[PDB]
Amino acid sequence: DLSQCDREPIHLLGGIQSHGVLLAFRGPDRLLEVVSANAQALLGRPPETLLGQPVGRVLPAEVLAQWEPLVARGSVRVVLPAGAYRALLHESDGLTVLELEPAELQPGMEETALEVVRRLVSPLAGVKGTQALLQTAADTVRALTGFDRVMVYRFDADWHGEVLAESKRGGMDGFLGMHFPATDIPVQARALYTRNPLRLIADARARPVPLLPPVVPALGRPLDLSNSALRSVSPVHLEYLRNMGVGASFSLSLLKEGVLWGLIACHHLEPLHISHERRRACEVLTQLLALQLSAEERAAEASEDAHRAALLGQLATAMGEGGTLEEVLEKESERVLALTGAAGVALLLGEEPLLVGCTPAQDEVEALVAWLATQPFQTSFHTDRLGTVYPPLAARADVAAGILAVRLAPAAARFAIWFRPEVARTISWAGNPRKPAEPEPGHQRLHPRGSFQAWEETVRDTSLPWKRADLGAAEGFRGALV
Amino acid sequence: DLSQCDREPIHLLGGIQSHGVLLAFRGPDRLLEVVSANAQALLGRPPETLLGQPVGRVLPAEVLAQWEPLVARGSVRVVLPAGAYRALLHESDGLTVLELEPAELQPGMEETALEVVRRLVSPLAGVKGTQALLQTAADTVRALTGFDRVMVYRFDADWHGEVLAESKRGGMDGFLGMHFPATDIPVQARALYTRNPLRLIADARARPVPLLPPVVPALGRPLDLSNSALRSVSPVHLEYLRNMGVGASFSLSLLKEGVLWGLIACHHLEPLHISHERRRACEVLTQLLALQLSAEERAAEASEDAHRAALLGQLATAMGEGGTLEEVLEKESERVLALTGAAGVALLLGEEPLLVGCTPAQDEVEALVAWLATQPFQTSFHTDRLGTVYPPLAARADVAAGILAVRLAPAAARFAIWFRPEVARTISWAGNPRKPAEPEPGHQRLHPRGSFQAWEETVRDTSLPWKRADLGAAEGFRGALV
Ligand SMILES: */C=C/C1=C(C)C(=O)N/C1=C\C1=NC(=C\c2[nH]c(/C=C3\NC(=O)C(C=C)=C3C)c(C)c2CCC(=O)O)/C(CCC(=O)O)=C1C
Ligand SMILES: */C=C\C1=C(C)C(=O)N/C1=C\C1=NC(=C\c2[nH]c(/C=C3/NC(=O)C(C=C)=C3C)c(C)c2CCC(=O)O)/C(CCC(=O)O)=C1C
Repeated sequence: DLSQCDREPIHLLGGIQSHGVLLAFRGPDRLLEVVSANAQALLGRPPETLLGQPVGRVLPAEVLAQWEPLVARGSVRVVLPAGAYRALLHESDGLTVLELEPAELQPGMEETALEVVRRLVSPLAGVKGTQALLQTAADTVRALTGFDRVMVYRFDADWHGEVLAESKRGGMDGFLGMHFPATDIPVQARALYTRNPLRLIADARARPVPLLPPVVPALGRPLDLSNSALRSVSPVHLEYLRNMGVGASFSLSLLKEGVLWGLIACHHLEPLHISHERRRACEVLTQLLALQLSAEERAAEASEDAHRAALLGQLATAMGEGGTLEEVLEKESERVLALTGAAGVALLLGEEPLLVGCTPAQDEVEALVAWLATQPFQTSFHTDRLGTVYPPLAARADVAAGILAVRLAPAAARFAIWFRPEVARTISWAGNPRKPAEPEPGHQRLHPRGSFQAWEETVRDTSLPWKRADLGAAEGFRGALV
Repeated sequence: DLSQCDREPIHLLGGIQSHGVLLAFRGPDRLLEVVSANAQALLGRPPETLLGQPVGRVLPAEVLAQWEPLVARGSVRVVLPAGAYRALLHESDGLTVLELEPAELQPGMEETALEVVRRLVSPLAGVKGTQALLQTAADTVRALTGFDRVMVYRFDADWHGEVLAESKRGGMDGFLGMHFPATDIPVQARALYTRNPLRLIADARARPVPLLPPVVPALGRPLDLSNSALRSVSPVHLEYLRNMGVGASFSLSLLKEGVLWGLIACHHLEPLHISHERRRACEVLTQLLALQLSAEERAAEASEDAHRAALLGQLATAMGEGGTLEEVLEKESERVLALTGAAGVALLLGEEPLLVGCTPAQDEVEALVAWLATQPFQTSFHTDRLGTVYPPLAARADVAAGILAVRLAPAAARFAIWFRPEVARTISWAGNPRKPAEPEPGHQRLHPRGSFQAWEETVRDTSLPWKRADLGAAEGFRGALV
């Protein structure tokens, strides 16, 4: 995309993380085709000497007696003299990958997850607010991971992050409310975090351990590690954590009706290894919250719309009552402007501008129309920064930063227009928004930014966002007048 | 009415189930005030030799040592000789209530409950419909308890009950789709379960265990067992049970937005007990269900209404493009019919009615038109049973079985009437509904009924009920008039 950022395929780096071991088999005699460089830490034999040998003459017997449970369910606890190891099974690039990983050792771990579901799942939950919602998910994952600091990290329509809630050990500082550049996580990450919702960086200060061969022969590329648990993340992002003063990361994607609604982030000053099962315990915690977020959002809009229908029905009974239309409007203005939460309205229903409330001048709205009487909007047209779509009213951010316009007739210049003032807004970016990184001599080898302090940009000349419940309300106002 | 199957003080029976012991101390020395009569089993002394004694002597070290956690978290496991029992501590009638009942003895239950959570959360459950969702639940809450049958049991607007999802053994006489009269779960019990969300009947044939003394000295009534888990239930439900040939039942209240939506049943034919832990595990299962529902419910009504105002505005572009109305309403005749999912629409805007579609004749709409304006409604108005209230039409259930009118102004008698024909429905109850219970001669005893075979009734004259979109489509269609 924009950079080489959005180019570096992160799943094809040929590097596992030093806390596990990777074995890759193929065919119907399950010969060994790729193996991680630290095999002998668990095996007792040089990796180089086991390539091209059957499963049965490589995997230790301890693992072999579990081979049937393994191929069945994908995951089984097996004991080697090394302790207890969670072995994972999954398919990749024409092979049956096996990854070995230190098992979980807290027995009542899973009971513990039952309780933090309970806090997160309850009814009368959020009665304090859909932010406590995010506050509790934050605390809950913390109480289950034992991490220093857990944040809930959402994407805006620019794909730029902000931390909506935080939960954090003392001595840890705070990035709550701070915003985060779009390229802090490029696209190839964003879509890979769309299928794979789990990810552990167990030691940002350790050395990614390579496979051997570094390439699948028939493929002349490394094995695809898109499904790997032991995948070593991108070195810049390792260099990024290191800037952050952090030595381990874990995050969980918040899928909500699909799109990444954001993440659940986890930082720990030292390294920490989190079992596969706790890792899964934590997944359901996200899934739940996304489900919690989903039921309250719908609810929130529901009431909003009803509260709007309150007005159209009283506006309506106001009408039909008596007088012409220039009559009820006079008395009705204090709901006419409420239908969309607006500050003034224009009305070109026939006679000269009937201007109500706080509004641009007659000639200015007699101009604004002519131009709006040329653009391709069908029934409704809303925009929250009019100054860049029509600079005639650029300077008038006082009353006409945001406009919402409805077409009260076919090819007719007859409309209504709701104006809305700007609302100043302070975004607290985490590092300089101008430079997300620092590009070396030769635009060649980027390097993440190591200053993560607050910046202070003031948003101006932009109204409040025209909500879902506004568009409905004005469309409703459309079918209401002559 | 208020049958004696409403008055039965269920929380005042005075006894417990045999699988557990109840102790109730009081004051600052916690002297034994009330104690179950099977207390020797777990103590070493006659129940009636322990009344009047401080808590320390009677209760054996095992549970004393763990007093502070039991108090704080409400319960604790406690390995006695008798067995791993799980003590439970609440307050009632001014007395601390200690309940012992035997505790879960299978290691990995919690892991197991976790995995079944991941069966109801899902990337998206109900993808096959709100049906899958329900069944899936009944599947889950059976795969974890082990009961021979589980059913989901929703209460209708009159607190009658119908079964809508059911998991059961092979060769198992199931009750899906069937309806159950509302006295099968009297009022008082629903208040209580509205308080107490879970309950066990481990042995339906077994017989309650006396409490000692019978009435709490200072009350002259027996201890309030409303927050009891060993609470024996009314004997008339136990008969009911054995009538159904069942041996152990278990039920979990389905609370959502504060309206007892229904109950997940459970029924084993040999007597079986589930531990509090395991039961608790099913509380999340029932808690998560309602959450998954509420979100689907809001969703669908959102999908719906948007469609409704889609045509409403399609009904408004109709407006400005034709100086016609009595024609416009006939060119797009059914767009108005299908705001309300209707058959035919009646308008008396002024002169002669504008009957359009399937609808009675002018000479009859006029009849329910005038008497109508003599009603106590104010904007919308509607029934599915036009007869019951308007007998001049109780025979035209073919075109006007339910109506939904809407005033078009304050005074003056102009409205729109949307009509629906009847739809016939054949629901099978479980046994006769006319004789839900059976009394001895003298009318102060009432057993349950002799059988629950499919007694089938066929509903005529009633249409489908007008839903939210219906009344909200119709309300916004009024507005677009005046
Ligand atoms: C009017 C009298 C009653 C009739 C008739 C009747 O059927 N019940 C009447 C009174 C009470 N019912 C109480 C509870 C209750 N009843 C049922 C129904 C069933 N249990 C089953 O096992 C089946 C089998 C398919 C059915 C239909 C239930 C589930 C309950 C709830 C109790 C539980 O969890 O088992 C009741 C109070 C009992 C209490 O004290 O909780 C009364 C007084
Ligand atoms: C073009 C290169 C990049 C620049 C410049 C940059 O700033 N980031 C770049 C690339 C990637 N980021 C990736 C993943 C990723 N980023 C974040 C964002 C964070 N913001 C913060 O404040 C912190 C705090 C320490 C972080 C971590 C996050 C959360 C992730 C996901 C990883 C995780 O485990 O949380 C990636 C993808 C790497 C991969 O191999 O998957 C790239 C390339």
